[PDB]
Amino acid sequence: EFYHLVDDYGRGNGFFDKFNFFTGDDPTHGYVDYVSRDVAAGAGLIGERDGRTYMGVDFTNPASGRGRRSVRLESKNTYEHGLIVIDLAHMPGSVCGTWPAFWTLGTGDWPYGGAIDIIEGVNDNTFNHMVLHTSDGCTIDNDGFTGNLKTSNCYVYAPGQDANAGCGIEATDPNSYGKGFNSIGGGIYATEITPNGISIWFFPRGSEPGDVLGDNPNPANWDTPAAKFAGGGCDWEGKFNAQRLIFDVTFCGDWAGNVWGIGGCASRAANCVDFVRDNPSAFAESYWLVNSLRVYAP
Repeated sequence: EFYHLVDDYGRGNGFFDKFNFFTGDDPTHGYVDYVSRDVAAGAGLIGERDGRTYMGVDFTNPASGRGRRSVRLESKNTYEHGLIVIDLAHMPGSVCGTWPAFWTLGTGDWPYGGAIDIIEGVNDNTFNHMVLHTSDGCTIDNDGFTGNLKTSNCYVYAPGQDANAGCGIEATDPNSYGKGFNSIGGGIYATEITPNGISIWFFPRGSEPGDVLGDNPNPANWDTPAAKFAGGGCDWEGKFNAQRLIFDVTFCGDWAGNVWGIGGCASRAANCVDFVRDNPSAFAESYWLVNSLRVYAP
């Protein structure tokens, strides 16, 4: 009557089979070494934990080569419109030097297909950042959400663009990300993509609507979203094409590495790379633990 399931991603190997593992150099120039599925499994970076799907980074070995070992999974299936609901028992922590992201990326050359960052942050961030990335000609309005809008222009390369490289809204619940989020047993992030805009809701563990995990979720009746990206300043239908789901954790790089020295992690090491290379144990909390990932369509 409102939305129907188009994909339940399951768990474990069945879940992994639905993604391609990216092993190229990090597009955001981080100190990371994205490894293949076989290598990741051999290093304990992916697996199943009591029925939940685990995706993490190397928190054992001093790093070498391209950087600290991690994985970047990109879905084989793509969606032009729909509702993506992820129930997470855990997400990468608020760890200095890290830059985790659960997001979507359109087809074609970046940023022409658009991109939607659902869960994202850097270093010791407390609040989740929800950010879109588009080509020029896409700005957002100020209403319909509970978060704090930080940037209004989604064009990645706009004139005085923020380090978030897009139009971002910051959550106001400190349990929306990292440490706080893990401390409460996680929660659910629901993202709706329509021809008129994108909305993202965050439900801390136990507060989610009774229909968000079922077979007919209906966002029209949910409380105000944490972020809403809409308005006449953007062609929402044309700026985003078929999106693939992505899980990753990179380190340092364009955002985390560039703001390292001016933030709360500055005293940990002269620069981000030194820290990530020499302190493997610092990254134990940098993992995703999925209860369920389901995509729906109207």
